[PDB]
Amino acid sequence: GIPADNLQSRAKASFDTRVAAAELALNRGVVPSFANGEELLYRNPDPDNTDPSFIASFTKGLPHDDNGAIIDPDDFLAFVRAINSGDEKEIADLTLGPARDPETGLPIWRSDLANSLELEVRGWENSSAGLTFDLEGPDAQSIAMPPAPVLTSPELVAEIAELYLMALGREIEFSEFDSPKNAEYIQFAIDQLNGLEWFNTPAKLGDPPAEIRRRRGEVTVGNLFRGILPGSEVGPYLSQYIIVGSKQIGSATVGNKTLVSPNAADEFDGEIAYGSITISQRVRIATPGRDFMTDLKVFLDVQDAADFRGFESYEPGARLIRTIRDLATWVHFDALYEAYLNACLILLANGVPFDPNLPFQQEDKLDNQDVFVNFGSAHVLSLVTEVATRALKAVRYQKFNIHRRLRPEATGGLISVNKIAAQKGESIFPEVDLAVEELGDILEKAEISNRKQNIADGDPDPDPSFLLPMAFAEGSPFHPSYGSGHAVVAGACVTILKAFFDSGIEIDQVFEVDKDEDKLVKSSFKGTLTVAGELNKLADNIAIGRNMAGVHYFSDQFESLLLGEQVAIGILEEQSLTYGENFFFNLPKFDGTTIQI
Amino acid sequence: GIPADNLQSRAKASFDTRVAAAELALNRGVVPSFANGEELLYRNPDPDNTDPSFIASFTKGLPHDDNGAIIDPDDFLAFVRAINSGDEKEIADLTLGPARDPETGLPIWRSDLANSLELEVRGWENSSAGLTFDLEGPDAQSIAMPPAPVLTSPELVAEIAELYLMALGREIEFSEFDSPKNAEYIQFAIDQLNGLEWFNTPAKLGDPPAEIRRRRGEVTVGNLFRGILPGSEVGPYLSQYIIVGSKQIGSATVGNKTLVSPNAADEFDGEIAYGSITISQRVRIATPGRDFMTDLKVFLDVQDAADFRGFESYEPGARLIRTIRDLATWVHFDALYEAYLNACLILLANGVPFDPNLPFQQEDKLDNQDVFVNFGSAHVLSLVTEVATRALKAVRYQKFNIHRRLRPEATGGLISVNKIAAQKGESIFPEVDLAVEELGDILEKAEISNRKQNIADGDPDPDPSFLLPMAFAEGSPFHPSYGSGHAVVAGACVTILKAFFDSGIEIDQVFEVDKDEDKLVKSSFKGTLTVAGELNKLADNIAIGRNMAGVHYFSDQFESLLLGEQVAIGILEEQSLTYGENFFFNLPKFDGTTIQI
Amino acid sequence: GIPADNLQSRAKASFDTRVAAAELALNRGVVPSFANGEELLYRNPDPDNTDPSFIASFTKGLPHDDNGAIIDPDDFLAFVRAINSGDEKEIADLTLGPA
Amino acid sequence: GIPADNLQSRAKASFDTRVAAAELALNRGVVPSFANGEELLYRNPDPDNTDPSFIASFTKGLPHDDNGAIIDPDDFLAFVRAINSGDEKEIADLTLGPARDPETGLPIWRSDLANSLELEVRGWENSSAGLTFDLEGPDAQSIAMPPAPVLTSPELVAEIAELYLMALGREIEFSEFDSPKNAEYIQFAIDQLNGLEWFNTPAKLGDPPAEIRRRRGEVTVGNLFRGILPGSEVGPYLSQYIIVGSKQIGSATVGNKTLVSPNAADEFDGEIAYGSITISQRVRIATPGRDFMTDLKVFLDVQDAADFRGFESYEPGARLIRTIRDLATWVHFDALYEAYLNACLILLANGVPFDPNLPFQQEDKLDNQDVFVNFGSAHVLSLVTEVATRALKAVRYQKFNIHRRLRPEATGGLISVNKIAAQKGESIFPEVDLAVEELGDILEKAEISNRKQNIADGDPDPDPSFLLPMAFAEGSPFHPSYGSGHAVVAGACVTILKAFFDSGIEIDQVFEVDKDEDKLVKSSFKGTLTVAGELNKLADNIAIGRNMAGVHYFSDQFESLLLGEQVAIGILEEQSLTYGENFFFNLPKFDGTTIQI
Amino acid sequence: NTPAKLGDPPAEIRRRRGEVTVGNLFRGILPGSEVGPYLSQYIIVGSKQI
Ligand SMILES: [Ca+2]
Ligand SMILES: [Ca+2]
Ligand SMILES: [Ca+2]
Repeated sequence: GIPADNLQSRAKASFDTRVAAAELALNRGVVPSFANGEELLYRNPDPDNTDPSFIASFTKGLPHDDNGAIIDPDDFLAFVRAINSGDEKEIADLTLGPARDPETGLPIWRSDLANSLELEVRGWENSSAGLTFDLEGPDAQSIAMPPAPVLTSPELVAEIAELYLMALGREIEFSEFDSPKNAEYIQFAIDQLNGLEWFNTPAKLGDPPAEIRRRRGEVTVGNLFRGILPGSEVGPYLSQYIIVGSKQIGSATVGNKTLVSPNAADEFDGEIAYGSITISQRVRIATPGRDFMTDLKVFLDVQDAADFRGFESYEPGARLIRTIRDLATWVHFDALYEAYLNACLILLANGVPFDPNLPFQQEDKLDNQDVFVNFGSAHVLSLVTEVATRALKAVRYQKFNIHRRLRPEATGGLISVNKIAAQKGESIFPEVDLAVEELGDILEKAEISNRKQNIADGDPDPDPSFLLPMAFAEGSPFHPSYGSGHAVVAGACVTILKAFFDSGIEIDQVFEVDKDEDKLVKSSFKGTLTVAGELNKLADNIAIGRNMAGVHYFSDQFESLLLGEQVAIGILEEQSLTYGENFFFNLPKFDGTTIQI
Repeated sequence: GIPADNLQSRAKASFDTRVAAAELALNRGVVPSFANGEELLYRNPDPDNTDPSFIASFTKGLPHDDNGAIIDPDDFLAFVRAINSGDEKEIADLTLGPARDPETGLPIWRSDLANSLELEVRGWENSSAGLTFDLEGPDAQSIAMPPAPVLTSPELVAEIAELYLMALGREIEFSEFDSPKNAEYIQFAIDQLNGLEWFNTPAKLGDPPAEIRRRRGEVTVGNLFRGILPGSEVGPYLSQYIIVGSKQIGSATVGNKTLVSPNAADEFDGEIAYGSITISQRVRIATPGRDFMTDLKVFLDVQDAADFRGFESYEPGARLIRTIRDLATWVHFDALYEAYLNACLILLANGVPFDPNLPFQQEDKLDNQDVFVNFGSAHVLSLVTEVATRALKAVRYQKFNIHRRLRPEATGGLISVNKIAAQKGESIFPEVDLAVEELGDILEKAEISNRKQNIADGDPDPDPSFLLPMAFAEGSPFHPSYGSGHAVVAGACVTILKAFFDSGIEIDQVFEVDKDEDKLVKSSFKGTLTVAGELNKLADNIAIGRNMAGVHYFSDQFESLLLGEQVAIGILEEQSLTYGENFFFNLPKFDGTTIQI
Repeated sequence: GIPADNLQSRAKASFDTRVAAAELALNRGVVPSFANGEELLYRNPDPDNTDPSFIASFTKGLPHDDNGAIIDPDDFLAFVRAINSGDEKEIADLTLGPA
Repeated sequence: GIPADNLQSRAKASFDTRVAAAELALNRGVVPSFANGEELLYRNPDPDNTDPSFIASFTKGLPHDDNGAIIDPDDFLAFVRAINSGDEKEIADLTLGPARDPETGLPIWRSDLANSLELEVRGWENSSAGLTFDLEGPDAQSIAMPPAPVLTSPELVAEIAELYLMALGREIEFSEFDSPKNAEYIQFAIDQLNGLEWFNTPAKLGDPPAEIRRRRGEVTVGNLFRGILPGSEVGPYLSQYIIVGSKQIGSATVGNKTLVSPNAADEFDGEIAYGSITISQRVRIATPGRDFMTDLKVFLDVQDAADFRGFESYEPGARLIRTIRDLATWVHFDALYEAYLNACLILLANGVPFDPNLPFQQEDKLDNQDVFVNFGSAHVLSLVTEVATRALKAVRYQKFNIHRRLRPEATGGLISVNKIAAQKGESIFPEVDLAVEELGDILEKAEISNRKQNIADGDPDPDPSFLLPMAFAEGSPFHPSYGSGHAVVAGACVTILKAFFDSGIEIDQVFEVDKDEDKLVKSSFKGTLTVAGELNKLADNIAIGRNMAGVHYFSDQFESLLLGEQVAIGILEEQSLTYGENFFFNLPKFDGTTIQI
Repeated sequence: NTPAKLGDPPAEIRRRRGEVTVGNLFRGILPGSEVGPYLSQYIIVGSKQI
């Protein structure tokens, strides 16, 4: 007899398809995640005490002493138990914030400001989201981020140095990095970083492969404060997709006839056509020069959960992203996949072709088929948004269940406490001794900046402070530093867009923001940019934006980008079981190779 | 020994969770889909001929004769085979468009206009997406829409009468429905519809339950051109969520202190806060009074695949939705889940509470937990968008594989050809004899209106034409009438939003578009509106927008909203297997009852 | 009692040996294959054109212009589809050779 | 819903394909093999003894007495146990060869020759290879060869008669069978065989179907010493594929142009093009007239395992196969599938088309596809060689585990001992009484031939000897007679080639070896030969070659050919599960019917 | 004329060649290929005979 397949009922075929995808996901196997050893390494310095100090772990919200170390180690140990269980009552049983006033019920803060506002505590943000399963993609716990840099490492000295330089450069305009007015500060930044071992010496044979891949070399004006994804170091700083508008309704080609929209100029003035309405690319403007958490007492109340959310002030109006601070503001409130949805919308309105290895992409006289639900605009619009929560579950597992890395504000608090005490002949937080010894010039600049901030805040004669100035009043979100929610969603989302569109398409005209007015001008850049490169640049924009705000380190961002790429690849592989058609997605990965799915 | 369950590895628990959800979906069972019987009922009227005419079936793209009937029945029978097969080569072998010129290779059209433009053909949009499986939700084929109205039915005469009245009323302003200057037309519309059996007589015991559910009664100024979802018929015609902006960045409560955004007024000028940038509610303005496909030759060219997409003219600028035509323009280009994502963003910025039966919703002093990834803003933002393509797969199965119902333009074609022939004492398309007999007054107004259009278009002395005027140059999309892509996505998306938010929350101040100016005014409505009621209204606004453009009937829209609700409910049920927490979604259904999931 | 294994018929032992070897091969797992990225990197140099050139890809057999670049990108895209499908009729529908 | 298949991962599909082939092989079921009863039938003739004699079983290597019967029956019974177990130690524990000298450790032989050479013992050659499984094809034990002829049967009298006639005809030239010089011997052979019941009387109703199929009728010059596969009895004795060379490099057709190789004449001088080098068809030349094991003492040392391998002498040079002895030499050293690989190579070089029911066999302008890996030269070259070890495992099971039939040399030893003793008024080996009684004329010829051989060997006055003269010094290989390794590989290999090529192609020019020179001449044969017939002839050449050497009987060969055919058919059926293409192999079987696989 | 750099793909490091000489000109890198004569004994010698 002649060998055959057999049919079954549609219901059974749907069931078997879903089981086959689960089985594909299972057969990938799993890998363990490894932490850096700090959690139990560092100890309480008190004689007659057998406790870890937990100073290099995320403890925001747990009650801290006057130096920013936690008071009761059981408070952190209980927090870890609650993270791994997820039980609601166990979370409600934890200790949050400082001691309370018997009569009002209010938390007693250290600062005059927090007390005058009568601030309450804010809580941890999905501390057990790493336990949730999902109907599609790699399980949250099946994949890994490598060990975070340690406080004593050359890597961390370079990372925190970079963040202080960003904080002090917040009022610099992107289009003015090369201007004589900025020459003194910019060159100080470049010289300071090139003075650090991480940047001035290469990796050694036998170093961890992950460290080798993320290590950076010579700092230039062309790479200052940039990422390392391919495309990011080429051309102007900001991706086209965060400043330009799009083609508008009424511009169209109908047979041999060209129609021009009456609103065509909106394209070059920051308006994305959004169906039949618009999106404006102009960001709200945070008070220039105003930074937060530069006073130790305010800083400590924040570390004890004082809810400063919403305390910022703003100038009237809006403007295309202009300064380093404006990018921090952009990533303060963005709605999840916002940046990538907006890039997707620009790409559709401008008629950039989809990946040519999908079906039905030919002229319709040839294939008799147009695209929408599958292989078209609706398909890409669902996929770019859907991968986001899957990427987030994975990064929550790393954040809370594995690494619990302290945010940069807390590293600056150790540095400041360490430096102040050393000046009076004492040692506190010897773990950051290298940073204090090496970053002398930068910290003196921070000290001067912070004195000015504390005076404007109402303190005529402030204690010296070497704290890292924050763009936001509340500083970091209420969850650990490693990895990043913003950068994981960025990795996932741009992976989808590179794969779905013909990502090799070249950009025709390159723009940047004008030096003198709030408008777009033609860039003088002479090379060629591609859609894929500008998508990568966009991912690196949103991710470094968090760093410029003072809430992530370089390593958090890069390693999260790679994690999100893995989640998105996995979802595409599982979904491929559901189509009858003959096709694949061509994906140029962050490492410069291509996978066909 | 004491009864127990046991642990297994994380990877196996994930696999088992996915199979369990596939099993829950399989255990729902499946139901068949029944068509109305027209496809093989209507016959070619020539004697010595043995073919179905297919005149009540979607045939856009197949070659038509001078009356709008397909020339070769095998062209349709082959289209049906390719739909059920999905094979790309079988699709490319279909006949699309008219005869081509041997030397240029271009289609030869009937109209001077299509030939001067040298138009090519456009093709069917995912004619086999109904075969596609999905990793979550009900399979596309497991659910059904009921049989569509037939051409000889009171329901159909009512439906097509309404669409003409919408087309002739496209320049009527919403804020002026009840106003003296529109009294004559508005009362003509109301009297005409109340003169039809479907509206002036109730259903009879023994009629299909789906007919009883969707039949409408007495037409009034308060229900004219509205939907029937609970909430749609109270208060102003347009949902608050398609005309109002939102609270802006800088308005906040920080402890005992209230801060005010410098841009607070943007809320009442239709700017939605979109992260740190904005969306504007102002729509593009299509040239008032210009309709399309009012000439028989141009109409036939469109039925033969002539690609007129992009041919509309616009005025400068943008305005809040003012006329019926403006709603048509809104739904011509909207990106998928656009209306519902924008409502979601307004609800988030204004701080409307999440469903209180979710976890972690209490003040953090009580529960020690805030929300984002699960049960917060990122969760709802991903959920509202991801349901869209699963709903689109199900409606594609109903569109192409089951019902293949002709679009309203094609019904209009049959009415026009029948009336013109009857004046010469000839009978063509007797199937629409009843609409032709009962809609005399409406059809005389259409003929005058069509003459004025054909004169504008450059015809010095137009033949008489009773065609349904189209808001769009290309008419309907390239896929069947029943059901609707817009309405199915609306049903699914508003289902997610009502379940995730505390949808019982009452709206504070109710707005409307001003009679004199491009701005909002406070409405005189006294009564209370709820979030759930305004979300339903929003779904009805987008769905009836399609009707006002001339591209769907009433029954397409209502039956599609029911189907999209089913899809969203199923996705929520299967996903509930993925969480450790104790919680549910409370969802007020379209039928007035509540399911807890 | 003393632990033991047991005999079965020769035919079943042969069947089981073959499945066991299939299982050993399945339990090795699989790895993906990564290409160098050229195929969609290099573009047609004409302005107002939106195609990959495919110049670094094997195109022997598809029609070439006077410089050795393929004339019609759809000829290559169809070749790639037929490769992944294997269907004999799809292969016979490709364009092979000049006019 | 519409009935469907579903996809799974490539890995699972490969696994399921391999399991499905195993299941196909299992569902064939199995059959038992039946032996002829001799093993326990014949008894020791000693009074006061209850032992089988095992005289009709293979016992080569076990110590024999002066009449060639085994000394200790436990030695054979242990050998049988070792065969069915395969355990290495159990095999090492067996008794091999005669008694040994306490000082040197050397075996003490009967003959002066074996002692002067200091010969050691040789061992059994894979006595348990019938226990090994395989990843593809029918299991070794699932199939059967029927009972071997018994010593008392008319069949065996005819078989051993034939072998003595071959041995005495070793210096006859194939091209001279019909010559007056050879008339006396050739006619003696034909008359002697036609005098035997097997050949002169047909089978009877009720005889075993296997016997009916292999029974031979009237002996003629045209069928003398030939096989019975279809094609073998037509045209010259030797297959074209064992004498002709092939088309050579540089002979080619390029469009409308014919190129001629400078080496074109090599074709007709026995050179097969072997890639870019050559194979010569000229065989080494064994000393004409020199035969072995014609002295009882030498014969007995061989039966006791005396390793005479490599003792032959040769004339210098090489020549196309010329005499019956040259064919014996050919099959003394051939490398497994050698003959069939060489035929395959001739067929490829000469451009014989593949089976037209495979894919892609049309002109490339029609199918856009050439062949190599699948359905081409590489495919056939792997398949023709791969089936050989699978065929061998099956024949080892029959040889060792089932039948243990004695080789022809041992039958001649019984005949000689029987005849010598009868002349002195005694009875030994009454089992061969019929052979001795009937073969009088042939044995007297053997006696004269053997006297001459023993004189040339250095014995001036030799004892009379009626032994069967051997072509090889060692006689048979160290494994039983039924079936044959050579003939099973032949059956398997030519089955592959008939199926893979268009086996109905007719041969254009027929050649044979020249009567007077070492060269090829055109045959005067007037009919038509096909590729399939000449492939069958080749199988029968190699198989009868073993008989001409003195090491197999007719029945061994034919029944092994049928066994190999079954193994090759089974492998093709299991492999057919692995292809996506639509095709089959057309196979003309040995029985004259065709199977499509 | 230059070695691989730390961080290059491992497959590149494995296959990169160094200084070209008369002894390695046009040869492979499998162990054994770069010692003795260019052609393998097995493509030029015959064998022991019958
Ligand atoms: Ca197309
Ligand atoms: Ca809470
Ligand atoms: Ca071919």
